[PDB]
Amino acid sequence: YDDGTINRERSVSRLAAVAVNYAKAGAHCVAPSDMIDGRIRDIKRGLINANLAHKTFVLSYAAKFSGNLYGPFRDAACSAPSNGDRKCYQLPPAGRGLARRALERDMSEGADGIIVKPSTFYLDIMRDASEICKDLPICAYHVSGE
Amino acid sequence: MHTAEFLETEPTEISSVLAGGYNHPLLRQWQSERQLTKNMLIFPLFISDNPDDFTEIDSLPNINRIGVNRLKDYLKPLVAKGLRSVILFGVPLIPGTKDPVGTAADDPAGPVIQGIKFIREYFPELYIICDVCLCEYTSHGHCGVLYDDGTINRERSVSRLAAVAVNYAKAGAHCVAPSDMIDGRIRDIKRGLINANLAHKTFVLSYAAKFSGNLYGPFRDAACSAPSNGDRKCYQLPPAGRGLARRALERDMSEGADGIIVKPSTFYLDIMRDASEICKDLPICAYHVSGEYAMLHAAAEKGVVDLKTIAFESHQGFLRAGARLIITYLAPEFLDWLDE
Amino acid sequence: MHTAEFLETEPTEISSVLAGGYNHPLLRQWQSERQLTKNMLIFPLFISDNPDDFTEIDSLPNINRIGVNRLKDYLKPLVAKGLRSVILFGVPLIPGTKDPVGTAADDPAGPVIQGIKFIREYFPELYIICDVCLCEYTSHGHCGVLYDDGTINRERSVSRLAAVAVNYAKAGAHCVAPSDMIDGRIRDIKRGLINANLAHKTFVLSYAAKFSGNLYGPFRDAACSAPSNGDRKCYQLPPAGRGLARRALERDMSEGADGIIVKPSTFYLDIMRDASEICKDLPICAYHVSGEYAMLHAAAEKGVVDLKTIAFESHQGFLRAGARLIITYLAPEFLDWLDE
Amino acid sequence: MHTAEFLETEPTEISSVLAGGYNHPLLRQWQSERQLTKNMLIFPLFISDNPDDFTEIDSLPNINRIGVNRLKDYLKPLVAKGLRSVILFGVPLIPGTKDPVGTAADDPAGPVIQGIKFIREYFPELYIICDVCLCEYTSHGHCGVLYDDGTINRERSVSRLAAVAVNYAKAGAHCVAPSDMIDGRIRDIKRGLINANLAHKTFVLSYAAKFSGNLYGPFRDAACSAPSNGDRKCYQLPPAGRGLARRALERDMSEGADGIIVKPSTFYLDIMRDASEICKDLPICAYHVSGEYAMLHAAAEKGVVDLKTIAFESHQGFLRAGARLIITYLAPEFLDWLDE
Ligand SMILES: *[C@H](CCC(=O)O)CC[C@H](*)CCC(=O)O
Ligand SMILES: *[C@H](CCC(=O)O)CC[C@H](*)CCC(=O)O
Ligand SMILES: *[C@H](CCC(=O)O)CC[C@H](*)CCC(=O)O
Ligand SMILES: *[C@H](CCC(=O)O)CC[C@H](*)CCC(=O)O
Ligand SMILES: [Zn+2]
Ligand SMILES: [Zn+2]
Ligand SMILES: [Zn+2]
Repeated sequence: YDDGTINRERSVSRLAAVAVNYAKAGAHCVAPSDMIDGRIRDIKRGLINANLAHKTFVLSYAAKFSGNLYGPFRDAACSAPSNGDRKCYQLPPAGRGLARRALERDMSEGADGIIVKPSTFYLDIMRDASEICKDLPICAYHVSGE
Repeated sequence: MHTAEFLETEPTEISSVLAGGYNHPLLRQWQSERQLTKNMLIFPLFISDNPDDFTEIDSLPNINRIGVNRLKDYLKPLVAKGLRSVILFGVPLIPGTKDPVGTAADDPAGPVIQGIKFIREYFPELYIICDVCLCEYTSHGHCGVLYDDGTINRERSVSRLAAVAVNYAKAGAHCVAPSDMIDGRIRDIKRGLINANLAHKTFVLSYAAKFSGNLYGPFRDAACSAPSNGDRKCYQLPPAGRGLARRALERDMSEGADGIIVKPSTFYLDIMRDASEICKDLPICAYHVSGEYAMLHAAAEKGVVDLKTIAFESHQGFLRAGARLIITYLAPEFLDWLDE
Repeated sequence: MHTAEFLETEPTEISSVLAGGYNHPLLRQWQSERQLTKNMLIFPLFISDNPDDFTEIDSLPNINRIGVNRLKDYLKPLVAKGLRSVILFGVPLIPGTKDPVGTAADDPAGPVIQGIKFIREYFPELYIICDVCLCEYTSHGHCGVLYDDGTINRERSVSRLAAVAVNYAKAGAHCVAPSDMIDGRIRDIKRGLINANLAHKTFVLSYAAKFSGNLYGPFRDAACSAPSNGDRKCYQLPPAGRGLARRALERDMSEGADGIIVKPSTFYLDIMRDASEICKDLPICAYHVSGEYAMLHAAAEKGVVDLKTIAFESHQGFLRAGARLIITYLAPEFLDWLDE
Repeated sequence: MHTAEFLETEPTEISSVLAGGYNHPLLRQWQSERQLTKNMLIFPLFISDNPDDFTEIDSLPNINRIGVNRLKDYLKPLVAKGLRSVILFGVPLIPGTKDPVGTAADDPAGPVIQGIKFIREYFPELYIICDVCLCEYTSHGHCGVLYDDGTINRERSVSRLAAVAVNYAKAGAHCVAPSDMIDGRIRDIKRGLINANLAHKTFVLSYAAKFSGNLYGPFRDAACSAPSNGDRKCYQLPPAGRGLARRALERDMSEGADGIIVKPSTFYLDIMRDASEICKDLPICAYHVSGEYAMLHAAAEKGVVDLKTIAFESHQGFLRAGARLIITYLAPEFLDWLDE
């Protein structure tokens, strides 16, 4: 938005296109790492409309936490925010209840698998995920900081 | 021209929308199942049998071997800043003291019982926890009494351990924390306290889920307790052993534990979560071990993380995972930090 | 003309769409709750009291009666290929050896204890499991000691069984697996190991859910253990007995089992699933029995199935159902197969 | 002398004692969660478009391709013996009939709809189930309509499938059983029946948990439906896919299934158990597939098992695992067997 806050609808519209476009290019799996509300639904609908949903694994970063452990990644992918931080979309580290809800949401919206990130420092969320998302593959992201 | 494609999407579902819950720093606080307070912190002390000792270990700030004449200067400002509890470890450095059955463990002239009397005298409001084990006191460095083949003698070990724990309580410890991981030791320590008319006064804080691993290096240097031959893999739990941890938690609660410790902490947060279910009616305590503590210092010096920042992240993680208490070498820092 | 009718349908619901999860062979691997590794495999050995024995049974490749001087040539390439564990069954063929109380079961000159010493000597890294029962050693062929009326004497049986199991452990077995299904035998074997100062060294792997049925034919031929009069229906569980299986699982865990075996396997996969809940904190082991093994060979020769293919399908099914270990006569094949 | 050692043991614990529950053959019946009755049995029929056909397949007794003028002689004694239900599969052998969209699937002159009318006329008490899929009717042998790249076209497939299922119901089938495993097909078939004013008359029995594997050989020979290019691994579930099975079960129930089929049976008994929880309010049906059926025959000819005996063991296992219905090629045998 002009105020520097995230535009949900515009964002998920853009994100869904990028994900379809990668699949169209030949990616087997898309892993949305944006943490923007409802993006998995729009990406799944996008793949369905593209006749690609039966070919494309959606691996959501459903439980993705804000924190101090992404330093080196940011250096390698040169993606640091210019103004401010990710605290209003990445989950707050103490936010267990929000993680649990984000896990239920992303599975409900079409995720075939889920990523918990960071890993070691969020092992309890992995355990929470292993219950909520028991019928789905869970993937741990050992982040650059870890 | 490659241009920015935007897909046509449907109206927002209310079920998708989480953002209203954490858009402001006060809400990110509100989202915690429990807040970090000063009285949750337990600080380990290593007492030397040299009363004038103040030896720094591995260049870490909050791991020193301290003798009793040095304890009052050291604790005064800590207690000043709201420190509520300590966990004592003994380091008898005098030669000929260690033997195969850990005789010095409950030596009334030993640093643990000397420290207990010092602290009950000079800091009567401090809550005293003593570690209960034999590894700091056996010549072989193992947590129990051994068979001739070097394996652990269960019955002989728990018999010895139960005496040490009663003897600390008799000396004035408020809490005993058996760290030996020897099968059934909590039952024998509880029965021991009951027979001593001390069970109604003594909190038993079991190290119920205590894992073998690579994270105890610095501790071993400070308490000089490394095993002499082999390792702890047949009594400390194997890191992949979730099922064994769950059973050890049910066991220790059944045998009388008033509280449980999960150790190490960060690397075993999922066991904390498992403990928060099995042991839901008991206090859970996280032990931020010396390896975890020095790992954060190492990372912060190399510029990978910010020490205060990752310290808060790690310690909030304990609370997120179910712990309501924390043993940590960073207690002096948090007694300042939680002020601001 | 009859033409192809197509109904008008609504847009796809996201909830309907599962296909994104298994459209590629790596994903069909990802979908497994656990993968098949070499160290999960346990291979049965039938040791003969004739030290030069190498007798093939029922024309099956991986059921031979083998004497001790023949064991090293036989195990060497198996261990070569990563075999980690064996389960010993004794077959005393010398006349006058069998009697009504199974005296030869723990004969130090018997093939089980001879095999244990051979293997601890020549293959010190192999994990040794011994079957614990009397059927291979009684003249009447029953798993326990009998009353004069031919029915099982519980107390006399478990007393005998507990000694055999301690005696195998004393000889060097790492694990005992009581297959007798006689009420309360695990309690008595555990107490026996405890009294022998061996319980901290010996894994008790109970055949807790062991069913009577039609699938043990070939085994009986190889271990020569068929009952002489009647059958096992009053101690082995009745195939329809789900409630009794569930109770036998709770019982054996309560009495000290460190692990449990469900047997047979394929035909009792639902009991494996039941076990994975009741015994969630313990290793579950599937026994692919001789009847199940020869059934697959029979089917594959008649062209109904592909042996390697249905072998992988059946053994993945064990893991799907909750097992993390497998006793199987197809272990030599999987030690090659899991390479490719 | 080696003598028979007996350990000293404690008095029997009541908790150990299970034997009082199954010491008599009537009690071993009592222990079943449900008994095997005739009306639980569903027998598959393969109808040929040659009305005088009676072709035996793979030398198995209860897999024949039968034409309609031969059906009354064949069903009469079966129905005589209490057969309550049949599941129809069509085998159009006339050339030029198969095409890429399965047009002949609902051909009113086709063997399924001819068989439905024959049976409603001549056996008005028989409960008729028809398999709903396109594999027996497509030139390419796949269960759905394909994209030019040979992959399944979901929307086109479920549109076609829903019509076939309505058309069978319109013809007089009491039940449709979609075996296609194509995402969301049950929703579209249910909506189709609703729009046809037939949903209150038609049981939808989904093959919800239907696995890819090695056990469909003989069926493929009898219904001549083998895929021409490749296999069914991207729509049939992968054998290790427990999580996908559980989700497919929840999905199909949510989309309108009145009952569910788990297939194959013996090799997927744990999924039956999973289904008995998820789908506890619905009938569960086990499909003893042609591969499983011929495997038992193969084993019984080689002398590994007794056919009647392992047949009862396997079919009781279905019921033990949660099934209250069974599709089985052994129905003619059980209609005699359950008499004695
Ligand atoms: C998530 C966003 C990361 C971030 O920089 O906020 C996608 C990549 C995560 C890996 C991070 C790492 O390896 O540190
Ligand atoms: C448990 C035994 C530790 C060991 O060295 O095995 C009691 C003390 C644990 C704290 C260890 C640490 O701070 O690293
Ligand atoms: C259990 C008793 C078997 C029996 O013959 O009753 C111990 C061995 C089981 C393996 C049986 C097999 O492989 O068929
Ligand atoms: C499901 C599809 C079977 C297949 O050939 O893929 C419908 C019929 C199942 C019965 C198969 C059998 O009896 O082997
Ligand atoms: Zn210790
Ligand atoms: Zn036996
Ligand atoms: Zn089909």
